[PDB]
Amino acid sequence: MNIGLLEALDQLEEEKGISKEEVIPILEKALVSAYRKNFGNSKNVEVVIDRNTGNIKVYQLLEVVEEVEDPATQISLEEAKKIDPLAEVGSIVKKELNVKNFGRIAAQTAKQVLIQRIRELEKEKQFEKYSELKGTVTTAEVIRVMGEWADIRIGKLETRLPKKEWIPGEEIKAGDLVKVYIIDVVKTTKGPKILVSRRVPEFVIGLMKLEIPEVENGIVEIKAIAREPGVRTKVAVASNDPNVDPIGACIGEGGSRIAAILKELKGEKLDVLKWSDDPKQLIANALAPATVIEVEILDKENKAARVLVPPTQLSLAIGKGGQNARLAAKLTGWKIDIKPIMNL
Repeated sequence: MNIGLLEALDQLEEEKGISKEEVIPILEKALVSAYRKNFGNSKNVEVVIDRNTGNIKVYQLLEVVEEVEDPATQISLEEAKKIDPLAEVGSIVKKELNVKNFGRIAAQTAKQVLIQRIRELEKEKQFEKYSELKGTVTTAEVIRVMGEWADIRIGKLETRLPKKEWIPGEEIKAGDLVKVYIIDVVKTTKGPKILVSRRVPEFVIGLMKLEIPEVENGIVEIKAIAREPGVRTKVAVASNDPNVDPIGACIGEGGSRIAAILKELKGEKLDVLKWSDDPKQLIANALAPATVIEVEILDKENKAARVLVPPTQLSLAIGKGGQNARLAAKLTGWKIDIKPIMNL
């Protein structure tokens, strides 16, 4: 490809919106560089791309002085006045330098520049797309794992998934494909950077949207959630469609859906329960497998209640380290106290 510089420039400013006035200058300076690292490094040269033809012009600069110390950089006022405009000591004087064999080189450095300009446009294009992924869950590939973070890959982009943000207790190794939640996408003065987490509660929601269509749809709504990453998540759902059972849509065909969810959560426990406008029933739904007999709303004001359960389900209702009641408490917003019936 000969010069053909104007060629691409016009095609680019129309194919990718990149202004040629932003490129010519960057290119002109790179050409001086190319001419130097290619031809001699003796002459102080300047390069100008003709805006009507794109033909590259190359001028040798010279200081018009009163001496002859360095012919290569200086010129008397008689050698100057002549060949060039009406100079004066301490002025500009550009001798054009007809010189072939540069056409080749110039083309290459032009290619480079155009590509670097494109990569920049592309970078601004990454931020556009990937911001649309904000608030969703997407699979990512773990490139490497270092102490406090793992470098993961999402599409053409790459970010860190800090260890502080992954499931407390989990292991992640290079080559792994882990799902992450996009908190936000930010424009960093070094490419767009996607903020991700597998610990945040929206992660569980994100997973549900994937494995469960009606949740992506809206046919099954997630009314409430409470998550203690690594240990347990309780999530309350409802169907905006009385034809679909919220729970059934979540458990899935032979339980393949919570199965996929649970696996992704490693050891984390997940409780899927029906939401209810009736606090007493909500609470009862939140105490998971324990069977509640009655909820005693001893404060319809400060949202506090007493729950009575069968003796043999007292510790089950409460849970290891009391995680069941605590999580049901966070999910409902009510303070709950569990008690065995008939026996103090």
